Amino acid sequence: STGSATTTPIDSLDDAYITPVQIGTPAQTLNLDFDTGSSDLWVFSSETTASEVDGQTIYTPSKSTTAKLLSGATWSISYGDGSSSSGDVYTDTVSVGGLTVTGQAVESAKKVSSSFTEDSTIDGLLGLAFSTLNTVSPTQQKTFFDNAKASLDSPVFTADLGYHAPGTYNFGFIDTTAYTGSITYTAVSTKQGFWEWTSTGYAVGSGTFKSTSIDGIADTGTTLLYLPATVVSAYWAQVSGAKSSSSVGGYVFPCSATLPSFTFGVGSARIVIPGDYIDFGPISTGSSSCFGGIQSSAGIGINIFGDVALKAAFVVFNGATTPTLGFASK
Repeated sequence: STGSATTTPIDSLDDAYITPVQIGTPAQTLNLDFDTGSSDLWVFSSETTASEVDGQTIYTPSKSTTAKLLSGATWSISYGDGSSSSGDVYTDTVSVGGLTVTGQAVESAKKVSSSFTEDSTIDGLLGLAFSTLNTVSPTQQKTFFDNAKASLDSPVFTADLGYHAPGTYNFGFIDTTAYTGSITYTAVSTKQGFWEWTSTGYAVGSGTFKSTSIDGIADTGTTLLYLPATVVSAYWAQVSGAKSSSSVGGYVFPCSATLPSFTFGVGSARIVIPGDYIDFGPISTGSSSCFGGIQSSAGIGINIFGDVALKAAFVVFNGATTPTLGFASK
């Protein structure tokens, strides 16, 4: 089997992407944030504290003939940005782009943090990291991909995120029309539960390539590119007037600037992030100070190849017995 679904930016900055997901019988379609950095499929629901729901579409398990309470199971998650959610668990039928999993754990939120409430466009998350990170207790549950894997034509999914435009998540096949040149594959460590890999270096603009190992995670659920302070300083030093602002929470730059590109290495191959991808716009409405899309990972504890990086590539998440990651230009 295969599936193919379009993923759409939630706003003009590509702060996140939403993908429609069918849950239950009859189908209830919710727009979920596909997140290769976590492993829970959780939704706003009829159980979510009313004051914490503000415009989201909810899953109502009592209206699904295939929903079953997973008795005794609870979940609770906290994300790198400080947001969180928790609740109980149902199993139900879940379909993405024509690919159907029966008995998928659907984690129903009883509580969500303010960041989730305030984002009307995201109805929940669909985790695509390794199932070892799933938070359900006392019986850990599998991700949608892990459940689908054995049925797929090939045990893979791909992320093809757009810049200020829709893109695609495919399951079970590689669309050879969706990228240019060849796909370069690179080793993955699953030791921390992430799609963790080592980039071979970077360049800033038309500058020379610096060969250096950068361990990090491919994370569709993180907006920005978070790299070591040395790398980030080298990038922003090429932008007149750019500075790290403790008050704002990262590097800012004059909105009048033209940003250089940023290149990262995948083995001997190179992925080029155009400068415009690194512009996240005014820090506040009407400001001439703009927020940068490349930020320091210092104090995160891990480097994160988030959407800024991934949307410059066609990315293969290869879930074979020994997982790997593939990157192609597009």
